[PDB]
Order: sequence, then structure tokens, then C-alpha cells
Amino acid sequence: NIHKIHEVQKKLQEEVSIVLIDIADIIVNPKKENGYSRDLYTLNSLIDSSISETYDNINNTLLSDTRFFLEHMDIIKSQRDILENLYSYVSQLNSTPPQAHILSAFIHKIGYTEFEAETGNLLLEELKRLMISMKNQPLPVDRTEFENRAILFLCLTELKQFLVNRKHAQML
Amino acid sequence: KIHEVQKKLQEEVSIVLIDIADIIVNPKKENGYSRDLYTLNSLIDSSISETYDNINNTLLSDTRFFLEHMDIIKSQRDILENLYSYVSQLNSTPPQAHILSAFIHKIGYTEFEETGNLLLEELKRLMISMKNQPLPVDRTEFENRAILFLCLTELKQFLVNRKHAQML
Repeated sequence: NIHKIHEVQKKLQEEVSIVLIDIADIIVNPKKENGYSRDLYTLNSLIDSSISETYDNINNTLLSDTRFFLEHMDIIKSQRDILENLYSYVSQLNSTPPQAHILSAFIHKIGYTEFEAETGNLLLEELKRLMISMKNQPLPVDRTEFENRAILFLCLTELKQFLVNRKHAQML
Repeated sequence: KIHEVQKKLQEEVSIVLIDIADIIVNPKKENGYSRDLYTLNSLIDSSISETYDNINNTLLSDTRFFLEHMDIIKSQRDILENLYSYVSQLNSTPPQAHILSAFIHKIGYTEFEETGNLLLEELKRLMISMKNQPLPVDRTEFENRAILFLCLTELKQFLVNRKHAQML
């Protein structure tokens, strides 16, 4: 039951990353037809089938494996929620300034990088560097600019928890 | 009982939210946030860890119904941590920050009944009010303005979540 469970957790992570990368692409091409919707539905359907399968088998499973499983699913559900939060925010952007392009590059980097020992920590440092850099930029010229910036900063908030979550799911 | 645990969790979210209001007006004073958040995080962890320990004896319909409320509670907890990361950067407490602090206190001390929407409506007027302020001249001012804007944004989701949690 360990290969089965690891394959499933691997596939869920891969689906989370797919939606994350869709988000990065939306920042750069807001109006391009994109796969966010389809990809989120696929991930939601896999989260549901995975949990339903686990519930079906509580009677016949080492409660040990059932625990490792449902606790891992809670992290995936948390990532799915953060994806939805990011999508809401990026779907509000009015413009793609250089800092938005940098954010998008950083989200791509996250989506494509396999987590190894130091990966979460590196990415968290890089995120902190982007927060400091966005904060230390020229003040906004207008209201539209002020708002676009605030959206980008709210993205960094969500991304910090995403990276904490991805690190947690790897530590185990 | 478990419905007990949902009332207690609701109380403990409100306690932390009140601590955030307290930090806005006294950003560098001792405020209970660390203690009350730990209490919240612990009750969240203990109560989930227990729910799964219990997986193979308790009913299914109820387990799902309980996890449903816990998902909202976890979202609120994350919003509280986000709000803390913002208000703890405050340089000073301008009049707008005082007003937000009073509204956050109002939210924290309200037993929710309906009320989700009166609160959401008050939050909207505050966003409109703040958005109609002249551009931030100073850096120190832009930074305070940014923090208050980020807070209003998240508090909207907090009120939407509390409404969800009530409507269960």
C-alpha cells in the first residue's frame, strides 16, 4: 500500500504545480484563453477521489497509512485553496509591470523545481528578497498603480504559505 | 461533544482577531497574540489529530461535516497570521488605522447573527473611504496606507468565511 499511496501523493503535487504554473502564465497573458479552470477541476476531482477511496477503506487499512494519507491530503487541500486565492488576486491585475514579470518568473521557478533538501529554504529567502524589493520601489503615481502593487504583495503572502506547505509535504 | 469544539474555535479566532486590533493601536506593546494564537493552533491541531485517531469508530457523514467547519477555521487562522504580518510593520497609528482597529474590535466582540452582511457593508464603506484619500506623499505614509489596504482586503475574506461558517 506504500507505492499506491506515494504515487497518488506524487500525482496530486504534480496537479497542484500545473495549476500554479497556469497562474504564473495568467500574470503575463491575462486575456489568453488558459487551462486554469480545466486544471483546477482535474485537481479537485483527484482530491475528491483520493479522499473517497481512503474513506472507503478505513475498515481494512492500517490506521497508520490512513493517517499519513489524510494528513497529506489536508496539505494538498490547503495548497488548492491558496491556488484559488492567487487566481482571484492575479485576475484583478490591470497591468503587467516589471515586478509582475519577476513574480511570474518566480512562480514558474517554483512550479518546475523539484524540492530537494534546501529548496524550500532557498525559495523562501528569494521570496523575502522580492517582498523587500517590491516594498523599496518608487511610490505609486496613481490609484491604479497603488492597487496593482497591493495585489502583487498579497500574492507574496499566499506564496509564503504555499512554500511552507510544499516543504511540509516533503519533510514527511 | 464536537459542536462544543466549533464554538470554542470560533471564540479563539475572535480572541486573536481582537489581539490584531490591539496591535494596530499599540504596534510595539505586549498584546497576547503569541499566546492566543498558540492556543488556537493547538486546538486546531489537537482536534484534527483526534478526529483522525477516531476515524474507524465514528460516523462518516459527521466526520465530513466536522472537517467542513475545520477547513473554514484553518482559512480564518491563515488570514489572522496574514493580518499579523501586516500590522506588525506599522510605523505609527494614523486616524484611519484607529478606525480600522475599532472595526476589528467590533467584529471580534460581535456574536454573529444577517450580521455578516452589515459588517461586510461597513467594511465596503471603509474601503471606499480609504480609496478616496489623496495619494500617499511620504514613504512612511505609503507604507501605512499599504498595510491598511492589505488588511481591508483580507478582512473581506474573513467576513465571507465567518458568514459561511454561520450558514452551516
